[PDB]
Amino acid sequence: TISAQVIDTIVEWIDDNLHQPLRIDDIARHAGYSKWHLQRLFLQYKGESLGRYIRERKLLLAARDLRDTDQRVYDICLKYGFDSQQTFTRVFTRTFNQPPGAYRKE
DNA sequence: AGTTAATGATGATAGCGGGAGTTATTCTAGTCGCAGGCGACCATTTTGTTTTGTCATTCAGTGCTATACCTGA
Repeated sequence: TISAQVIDTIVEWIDDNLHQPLRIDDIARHAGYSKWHLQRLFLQYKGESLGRYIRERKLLLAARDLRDTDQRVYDICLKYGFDSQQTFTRVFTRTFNQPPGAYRKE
């Protein structure tokens, strides 16, 4: 029990939320937690910044949609959180060091 | 001289309703030559869709100060 069961709610919010980005103001409101409700969790249970963890989660979620043989490549990053194509391209290039088409063909 | 009764013919009408099935069957008639337009195939340029590079506006975490509930003197 950390801050009255915030771990059991963060995962549910991440799984049920839409492609809306997750920031301090967005998440803290109806999350049941303060900025400090989440800082201690991100420091202890995860030990990683939010901008990197959210990007990794989006990449792991899109790894299946890229294999689902979808022709609308521009909408894949949009349906999962990336509001722009260039941001998703840079994130994928810095993470996997591979072009988007090279991983989409696989 | 010119006017009323009378003759063969084309001209033309003769029912509202629904009921069905695959589609019926050919008149006999040649070939040889040159020349223009088009169906079809493919290459190329224009435009839409995709990936990549070069400049600023912003949000995490580290750490301290501030406030409230629990255990204690």
